[PDB]
Amino acid sequence: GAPATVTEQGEDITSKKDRGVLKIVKRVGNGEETPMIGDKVYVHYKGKLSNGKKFDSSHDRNEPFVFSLGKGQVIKAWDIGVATMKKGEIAHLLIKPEYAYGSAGSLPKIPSNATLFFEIELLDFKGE
Ligand SMILES: COc1cc2cc(c1OC)OC[C@H](CO)OC/C=C/[C@@H](C)[C@@H](C)OC(=O)[C@@H]1CCCCN1C(=O)[C@H]2C1CCCCC1
Repeated sequence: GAPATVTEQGEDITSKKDRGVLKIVKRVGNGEETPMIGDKVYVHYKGKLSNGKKFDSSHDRNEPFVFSLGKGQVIKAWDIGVATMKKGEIAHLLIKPEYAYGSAGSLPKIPSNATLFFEIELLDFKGE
């Protein structure tokens, strides 16, 4: 399935190269710019714990998720991963707990030391 494909084939986009955030580009975007710290970013996504159990999707709010990139308003792996993406791109990320909610986790959605999987669609990004 999607996560195994990432484990097996995905690129390690961490600085430390600790395989904490792996990425596969599933749909190539158009345009060359990937967004900078402080950019306002518009996405669709779906996420799940790597072993099923809990699930979340922007389409469940019928609206894109919007955040400010690189300000830690999202988990580290998103600040890292979404910055590598181009407008129109769809990507798969698989994330170790260290770039997500660590050992403390976050009930009720997230257990301790959870690995997470997302599909992210970068819709757009604007300057701050
Ligand atoms: C730990 O709690 C949650 C985790 C997740 C979703 C989430 C949530 O409740 C706060 O609720 C949906 C909420 C609004 O209804 O989404 C806004 C994005 C929140 C940002 C503020 C943080 C908490 O979420 C994230 O950083 C990441 C990356 C962006 C998208 C949401 N994501 C999640 O961790 C998901 C989580 C993914 C695994 C499956 C369970 C939900």
